[PDB]
Amino acid sequence: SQWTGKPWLGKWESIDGTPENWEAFVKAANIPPKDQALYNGKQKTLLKYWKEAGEDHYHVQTSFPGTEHKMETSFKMGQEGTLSHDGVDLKYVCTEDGEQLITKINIPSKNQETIVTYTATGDDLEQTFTSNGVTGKRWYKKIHA
Ligand SMILES: [Zn+2]
Ligand SMILES: [Zn+2]
Repeated sequence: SQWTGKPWLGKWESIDGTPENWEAFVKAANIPPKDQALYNGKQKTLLKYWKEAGEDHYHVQTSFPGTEHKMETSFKMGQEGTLSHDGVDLKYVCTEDGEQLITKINIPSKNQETIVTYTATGDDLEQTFTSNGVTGKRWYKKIHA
């Protein structure tokens, strides 16, 4: 059978600065100032994806060290999940295209969809996100912890 790589598995730290095309994305995707703040300034994002051997699901954890905006959940490929933040529901489905993780997101209350892709090779991860026709790109470095 096929050898498979999932290079997005691991822990990741956002590189210094704002995502590529951030200004345009903020405007088009109508990112509120409260959400903007988490990606502006010295604030880091930590992202962790993992799979334990004997389970049929993946785990994800995001944290913004210094703040209380954390997320921790599990998902199965192709199966819908729902998350909520400050009373706003987000529906998502994760899939794979070869080595790339794809997350399709819908926010019904805003009539807004986002697609996020995670493309990694070795110590580097590119997170591409598109919403309302505008694409931003954020880079992360692999970290041990
Ligand atoms: Zn588990
Ligand atoms: Zn929050």
